[PDB]
Amino acid sequence: NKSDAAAKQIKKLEEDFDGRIGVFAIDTGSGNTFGYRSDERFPLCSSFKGFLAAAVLERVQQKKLDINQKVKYESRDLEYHSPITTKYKGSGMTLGDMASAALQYSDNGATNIIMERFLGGPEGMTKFMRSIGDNEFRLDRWALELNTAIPGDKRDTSTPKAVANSLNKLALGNVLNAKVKAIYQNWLKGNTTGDARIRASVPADWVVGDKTGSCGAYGTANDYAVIWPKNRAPLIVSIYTTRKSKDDKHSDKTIAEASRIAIQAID
Ligand SMILES: *C(=O)[C@@H]([C@@H]1N=C(C(=O)O)[C@@H](S[C@@H]2CN[C@H](C(=O)Nc3cccc(C(=O)O)c3)C2)[C@@H]1C)[C@@H](C)O
Repeated sequence: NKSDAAAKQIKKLEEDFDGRIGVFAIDTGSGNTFGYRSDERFPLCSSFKGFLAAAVLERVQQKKLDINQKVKYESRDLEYHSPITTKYKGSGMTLGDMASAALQYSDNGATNIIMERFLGGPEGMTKFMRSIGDNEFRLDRWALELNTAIPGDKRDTSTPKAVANSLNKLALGNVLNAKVKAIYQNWLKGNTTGDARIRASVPADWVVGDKTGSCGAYGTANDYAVIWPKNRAPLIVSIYTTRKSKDDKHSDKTIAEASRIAIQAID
């Protein structure tokens, strides 16, 4: 009945802002889960940057890449919303810095560069997700072109469930060895675009790592988080939403509220 009451509350929340909410949440302490629309498809927007960063660290682990190698891009015309890469245009960035910047500031320039030189583009990102047993994730287009969030379009979609499972394998599981996993968590923990989402839903002495996404279209926005509650097993929370009309803006408070709902469902 915990589950059944959670679902009523998500459902009321989606009708209220005239839109569509997708939730999956995991207490690793118990295996307890809660999903609502947890197998429907939802645009990734920038949220794949979170996986992007994990792919880089996987390649560093494998020694196909060096975390401190210099990534020069001085001639590039940087994509809109590259606020870290603009500042190092002239001098370059270590790979590690570039990849965390993609993660923690949603730096599109960092993203496309990484996906063009190191990752095999959208298909290689999809390949990485497959390699950890994610059959839902698909990235189709490059950083700026994948936020059309057309209802019914499968390009650049995953499912809340897929997203959470994957976050679990990557953040908490055994995809990354100990040293590398630690860095991945630190990167998540320092994300700077997520204050009004899953972060706003948890006691202020919980530690959170997250990656957001904001399509700017169809009011589409998402967050997913690893949460370390005070003296208990980590939780995973995955929240995706969209809305009925192209012109609708996203809702931080809906994401925040749905997170609170999801966390009580599994608590
Ligand atoms: C991908 O979805 C997308 C990026 N990534 C974002 C994200 O992770 O949320 C979004 S929006 C996010 C909210 N603040 C930051 C920021 O750095 N700049 C900014 C720009 C306009 C308004 C505000 C504000 O009022 O705080 C903040 C961005 C972002 C659009 C794109 C690049 O595909």
